[PDB]
Amino acid sequence: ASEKWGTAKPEVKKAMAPLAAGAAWGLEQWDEIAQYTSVMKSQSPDKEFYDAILCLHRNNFKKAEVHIFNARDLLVTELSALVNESYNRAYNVVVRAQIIAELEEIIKYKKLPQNSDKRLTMRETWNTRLLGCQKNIDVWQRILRVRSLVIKPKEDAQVRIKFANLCRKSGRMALAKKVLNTLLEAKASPPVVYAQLKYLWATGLQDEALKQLINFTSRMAHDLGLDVPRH
Repeated sequence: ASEKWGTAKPEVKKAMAPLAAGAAWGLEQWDEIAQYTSVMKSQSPDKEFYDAILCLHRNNFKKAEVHIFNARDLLVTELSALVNESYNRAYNVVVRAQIIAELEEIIKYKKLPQNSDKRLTMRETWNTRLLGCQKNIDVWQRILRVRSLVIKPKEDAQVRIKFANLCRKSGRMALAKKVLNTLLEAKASPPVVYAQLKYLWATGLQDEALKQLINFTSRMAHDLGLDVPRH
């Protein structure tokens, strides 16, 4: 996408804008997202979603609420239209409503005073909601990226491996690499190490895994003892 502006007439520009904005968010630089949202169309729920994303990144707490309320105003007509059919048809509406009401309490999480007391009863809400939602790779990675936009994956690594393992059971490669490289990025985090202990055999590199797993078991045994409580 770094090579379409010369013949990019304005309607094709507006066509390509949301995909390029999503690509820019995925590659995790935000300055160009301003330009792609500037060339983005006047009224589109993808634009309100991405605008809420950039507003969260630049952590305003004044007009992000106004924009997200405008999105609340736009959604209601299609909610009314898409309620009389089956729940299997309405599940897309359900999940987009879930994520868009998830990011408002994401915004609420940015409170000032101490940020060190509500961890006991509020971090696990997303975990329970995620486990309640059925296993789809696409929506799982989408809301995982949304969560990681505000929370540190290294300290959030208690569910990243639970993403990676079922990604492998689904049987896709690119997302598996894109998860395991970030999970790895020394000589710690034994579950994080065990992730690619599983994934190298999942690829089929077994002969090199032969001595590796034996050595790994050897120095876990040496760490624990040759022959805090929960930890």
